[PDB]
Amino acid sequence: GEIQWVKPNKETGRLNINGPTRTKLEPSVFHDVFEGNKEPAVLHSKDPRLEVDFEQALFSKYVGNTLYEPDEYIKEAALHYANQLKQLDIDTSQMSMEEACYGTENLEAIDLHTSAGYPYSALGIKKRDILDSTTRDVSKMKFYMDKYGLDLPYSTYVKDELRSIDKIKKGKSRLIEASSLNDSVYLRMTFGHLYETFHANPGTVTGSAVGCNPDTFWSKLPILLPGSLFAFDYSGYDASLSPVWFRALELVLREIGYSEEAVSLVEGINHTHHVYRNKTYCVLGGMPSGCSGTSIFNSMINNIIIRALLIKTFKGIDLDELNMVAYGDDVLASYPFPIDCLELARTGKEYGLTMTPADKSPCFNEVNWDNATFLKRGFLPDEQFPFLIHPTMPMKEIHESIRWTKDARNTQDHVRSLCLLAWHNGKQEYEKFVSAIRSVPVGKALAIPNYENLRRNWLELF
RNA sequence: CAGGUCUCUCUC
RNA sequence: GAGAGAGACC
Ligand SMILES: [Zn+2]
Repeated sequence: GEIQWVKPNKETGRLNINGPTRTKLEPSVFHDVFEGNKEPAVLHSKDPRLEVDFEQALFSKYVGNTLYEPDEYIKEAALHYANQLKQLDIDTSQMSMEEACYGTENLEAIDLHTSAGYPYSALGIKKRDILDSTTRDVSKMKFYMDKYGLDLPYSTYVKDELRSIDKIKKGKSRLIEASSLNDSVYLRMTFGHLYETFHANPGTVTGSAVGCNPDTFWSKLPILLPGSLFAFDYSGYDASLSPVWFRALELVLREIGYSEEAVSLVEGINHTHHVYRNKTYCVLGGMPSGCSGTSIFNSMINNIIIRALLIKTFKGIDLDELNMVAYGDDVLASYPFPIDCLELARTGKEYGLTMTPADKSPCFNEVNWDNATFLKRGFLPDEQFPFLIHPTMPMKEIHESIRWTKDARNTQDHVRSLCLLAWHNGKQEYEKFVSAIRSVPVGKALAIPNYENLRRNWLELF
């Protein structure tokens, strides 16, 4: 992805868009009970903690574009995936606006505590002023659909979150590109059924993990991905996507029966306009971080990518022997013979993709179930029932989260969440965590899940 | 101060 | 089943 141009808002007649500049995050009552290296991300250009120009680092992610049109490997890759999707019988028909706004069994309603985006978030209009969960009123939506229309600018803010320190000195905070409610609604109308199917079907048919439940999904992965594992990390996946991958996506959506009107919407996320503060810019390539279908579209593109890489990198690759699961840029995959990702990464490079060894390994080693991660969690066979697989969030990550809070009113829920994550690491580790929590006054005030009960509840999920 | 998923907590 | 919160992940 590449920034094409940057004009003042005056020249473009776009409204200014300013986000918060002070972090909501404060050290929690556990900040000095647990070790951690992470601090709230740099939000503002005159942060004492900085060591580079802020805005420079912000948009460094857009590393450029290599390919703009699918070659033969990508075309063949697109087709193999779309064929695999055909057995899902995705409803290519347009979802109703009442449904697209207020949700279904398999697609959550549009979030209403959240910004309506351009231009409403500059005209003091909330989504609570356009939508009513209780009415399912869609009439006022229709109206604004027509006033402001489609293909509105995204609204660029900086993400409020913990970051490792190098990323704080080096200023590489992340960006939130807020879609307009208009585009969200229309995108949900166009692909809502696709969202539904994907959510209802995490696994190796969609090749997506969106909608999985890691407590239970983790036991199926060694069966869904038989054979030899491979894995790797991207840098700036979303931003690094060149327009070819959206061309590629278009092929898949077409092959599974989408009308050319529908397919025509992909160009609208490949080529986007963004307002950040007092300026307007253009991005060609790159997945807009906050458009409808980000996770699903990134997951599909990843499925196109992994196939293209294999058959352009190796001889006699049988794509049918490929199993993979993706959640955005995160991938786990298997093949009947080992795959050397050093070679995939070299091919990746030609495609504008920067692929590094899995989990910040210095070099591409072998990936096995004993060191694989997916969604940050490991794989750990239960000691009693070796076929039940524990997802293992690393305690290190769990301690990074507990040392901060955005509202200490909600400490209870926060610590309870972390325990649901921590117990999988085993009894010993968990009781170490709990008693560290208890080691502090409000820690003795919290209701903490019993390890035995967590386990018992887990076993009963099966 | 985006898009989502999952899980939990609270209430009718 | 519906409203209200939170947390993690992508
Ligand atoms: Zn443009």
